Amino acid sequence: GSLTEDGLSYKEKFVVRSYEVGSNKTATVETIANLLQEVGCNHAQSVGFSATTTTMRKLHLIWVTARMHIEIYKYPAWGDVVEIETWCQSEGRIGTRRDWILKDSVTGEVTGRATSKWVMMNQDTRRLQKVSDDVRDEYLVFCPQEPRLAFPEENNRSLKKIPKLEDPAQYSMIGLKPRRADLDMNQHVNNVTYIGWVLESIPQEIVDTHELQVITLDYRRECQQDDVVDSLTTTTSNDSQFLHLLRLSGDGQEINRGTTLWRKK
Amino acid sequence: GSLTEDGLSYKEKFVVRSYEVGSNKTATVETIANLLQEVGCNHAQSVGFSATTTTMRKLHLIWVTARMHIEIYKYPAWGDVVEIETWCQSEGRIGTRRDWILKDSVTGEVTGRATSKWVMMNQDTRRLQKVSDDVRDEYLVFCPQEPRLAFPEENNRSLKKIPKLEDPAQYSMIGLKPRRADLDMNQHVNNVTYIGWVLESIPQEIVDTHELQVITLDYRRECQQDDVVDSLTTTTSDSQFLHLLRLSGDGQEINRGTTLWRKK
Ligand SMILES: Fc1cccnc1N[C@H]1CCCOCC1
Ligand SMILES: Fc1cccnc1N[C@H]1CCCOCC1
Repeated sequence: GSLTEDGLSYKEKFVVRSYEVGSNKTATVETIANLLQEVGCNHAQSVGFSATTTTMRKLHLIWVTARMHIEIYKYPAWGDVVEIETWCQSEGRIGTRRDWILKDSVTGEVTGRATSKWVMMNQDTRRLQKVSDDVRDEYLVFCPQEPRLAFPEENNRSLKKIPKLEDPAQYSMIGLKPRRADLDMNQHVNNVTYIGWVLESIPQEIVDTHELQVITLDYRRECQQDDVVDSLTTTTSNDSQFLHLLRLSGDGQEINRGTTLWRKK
Repeated sequence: GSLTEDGLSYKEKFVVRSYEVGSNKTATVETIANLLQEVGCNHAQSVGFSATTTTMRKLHLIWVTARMHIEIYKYPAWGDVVEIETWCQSEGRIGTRRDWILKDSVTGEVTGRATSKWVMMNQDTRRLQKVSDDVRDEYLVFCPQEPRLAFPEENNRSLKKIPKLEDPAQYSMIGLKPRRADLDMNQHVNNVTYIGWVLESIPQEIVDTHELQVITLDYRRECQQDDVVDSLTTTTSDSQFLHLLRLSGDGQEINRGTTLWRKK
C-alpha cells in the first residue's frame, strides 16, 4: 500500500483469501469491512500516527465510530485482487469522516463504496465532545481541503435517520457473545463484529437467495467482552429491506441500530 | 505465492494485519491457523486441484482434518512479513499429512512449525475409509518421495495420545455458537473456529501473563451451524492444560486437545 501522489489519500491491493468468502465463493460483507479497517489503519500509519494526534494523547481523547455505511455492487471472488482507496475529511467541530472506494484491480471499475462518521471521546469517562481548533489543525494537513465524497448524491442512503425497532421483532438471534478473536489489540470488541451480529438475525433463506447491497449501522454504545447481545430484525419492504436492533440481553440497553437492503440474485 | 523449484512444496508471504493481532500487537494463534489454511489452499490450486482428486469427486470422497499440531517460538508483530512453506506427504493407507514451516521474512529464522493429519471420508455418509492405490497414485506426484517432517524428533509432542477430560472441569465457557463468519465456503464450521473455542475456557489471567507455545487438537466430530458447544479446561501441570469441546445438550465429544504455555 501507499499514499497517492498528492499525499491526501491512500491505496492498497488485497488478494481475497479462501476463508474470507461465503457460499457464492465471493467475499462476505465482514471481509470487506475488515479490509476497509486495515487500509484505514495503514493510511494513519503512513502519515505519522501510531489515529490519535499529539494533543489527543495528552488529553486522553480517541476517535470512535458513530456510523458506518457500505454499498456493494459486486463482491470480489476468492483469489481476485481488490483495490481500495481511502481518505479523511474534517466535518468541522462535529468530528471526522473516512471514505472508501473499492475497485476491481483488473477492470478498474468501482465495485463498492463506503463512508463512516467518527466522533471525539474521552477514553476513560466515555464522554463525547466537539473537535477543538488545536486538534483540527493537526489533522487538516492530511485531508483534501475541497470536499471529496464517496456518496455525493443529494438524497443518498448514508445520511438517512434510522428508527428504533418496535417489539415484537419479526426475527431474532439471542445470546450472542464475543470470543477473543472478536476483540481488537486494545481488548475492545472490533467494530466489524457488530456488523456480523446484525446479520445473524436475517433468515438463512434471504441470505441464500439475495445479495446484500447496502448496510447502514449506527453505533450507540459498545459491547463489553463479558456482555451478551440479542440481534433483532423486522422486514420493512424485487428488493428486501430490513430494520435492525442490537441490544444487551439482560436490561435491553441499545448498542446498535441499522438497516439493510438486499437484491434478488 | 508460488511452488518451489522442484514443484514439491509451496511458499507464500503475508503481511500481518491490524485486526489479526491481540493485546501484545502480535498475531493470535487463530490468525496463524488461518494463514496455514490459506497457504494450504493456494498449494492445492497451483497443482491443479481447483484438494480432492478426479477419483475422489466420482466417489463423493473428501479429505477431513483428524489432528492439528502447532508450535510457535515467536508470533509475528502487526506489519511484519511472515513466510510460510507447506508440503504434503502420503502416510500409506491411513491418510495424508500436511506440514508447514513459518519463518520471519527479514531474518530468515524459523519462528513456528505445524503438522496435520487428514483422513478420507465419504462426504454424504461421513464414513471414514482407507486410501486406495488409485487415489494414492494421483497425489503422490505432488509430494516429496523421501520423508520431510516439520516435527522430525523421535517421541515428539505432535504424536502424543490425548486423554478425555474428566468432569468436573476446572474452567469452562458454555453456550458457544458459530455465526456466519465462522463458516467456510461450503457452509461447514471452519476448522480454526474450534481452536478459538478451545482457547475460550483458558482464564484471561493466563492469556495476559503467558504466551501459547504449543497446541495439539484432535477433531472427532463436526459442530453443525445450529449446534451449541461447551468448552472445558483443566490444568495438568510452564503451564499445561487438558481441553474438551462437547455439544451443550447431550455432551457428545467434538474435540479434545492440550496446550502448553510459557511465562512472558
Ligand atoms: F478505518 C478504521 C480504522 C480502525 C477501525 N475501524 C476502521 N474503519 C471501519 C471498519 C469497517 C466497519 O466499520 C467500523 C469502522
Ligand atoms: F490446508 C488447509 C486447507 C483447508 C483447510 N484447512 C487447512 N489446514 C489447517 C487449517 C488450520 C487448522 O486446522 C487444520 C487444517
